[PDB]
Amino acid sequence: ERLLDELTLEGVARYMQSERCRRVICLVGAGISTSAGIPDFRSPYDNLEKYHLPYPEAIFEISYFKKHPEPFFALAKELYPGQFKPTICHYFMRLLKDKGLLLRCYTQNIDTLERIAGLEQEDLVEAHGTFYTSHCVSASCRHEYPLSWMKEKIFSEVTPKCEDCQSLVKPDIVFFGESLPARFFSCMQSDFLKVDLLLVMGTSLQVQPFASLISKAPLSTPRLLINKEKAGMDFDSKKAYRDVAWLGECDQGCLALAELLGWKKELEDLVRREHASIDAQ
Ligand SMILES: *C(=S)NCCCCCCCCCCCC
Ligand SMILES: [Zn+2]
Repeated sequence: ERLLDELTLEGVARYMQSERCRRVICLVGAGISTSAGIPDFRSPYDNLEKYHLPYPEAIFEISYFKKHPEPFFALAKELYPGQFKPTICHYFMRLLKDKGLLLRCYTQNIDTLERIAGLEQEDLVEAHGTFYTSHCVSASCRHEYPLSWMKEKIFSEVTPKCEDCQSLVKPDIVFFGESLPARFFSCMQSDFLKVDLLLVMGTSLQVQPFASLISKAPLSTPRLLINKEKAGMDFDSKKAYRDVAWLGECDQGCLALAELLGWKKELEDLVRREHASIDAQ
């Protein structure tokens, strides 16, 4: 069926305000973190030269990292953010949580900003893993290390290693060439059964199998894309009925949606308070 009265941000807002919109899933990527100063890599190269990679993308590939971990950790030093302050978009997802609307946030990002914004483990599928924890790569071992320990090793420019077994310690991130975490598949099996809206923000759905999540929702479930560009989705055909694309920066789009929902002040207050706290730390 068609649930939206209009294929626009305004039509989505009216639907969200209605009794029909009970469960929302967010699918998010690099675009929700760019205003937090988190690097994108969707469409950047000169910095990489000094490492002498076989090809730029090799720095995010598991095979190469295994053979030569030095480039990755040096790039992590050089691009490491000075602060970890979640964006308006993160805080909008916090509002969905607080208002009992957020069923789950599936994230491609590894920056921990969802957690910092106050989404709990239960609310999150960290599809591409996280920096929040790191593990020794040896199966018979798997010593866990926190971020505090991890960055100290990144800054000192010495490869992080397990003392116990001598082997490498890897941030719990999913490199290209690595299979995704179990939680991604277990959650995806049931989260999409009764979902009322997908909010797809800051991703062009370029990376598989994350991109396949959009097709798991019922045919009637509206899907809103907030992104720099259009990215399964039918926004523009004569058969379009449920997909809406709002093109721009994620913070601008979330501000616009919050304004339509009457949440603008609540959102602005939350961001202000939370940023002030982080600044004080
Ligand atoms: C897949 S889309 N995401 C996970 C890729 C893992 C590689 C991340 C590169 C991080 C290097 C920059 C570090 C900044 C702290
Ligand atoms: Zn170990």
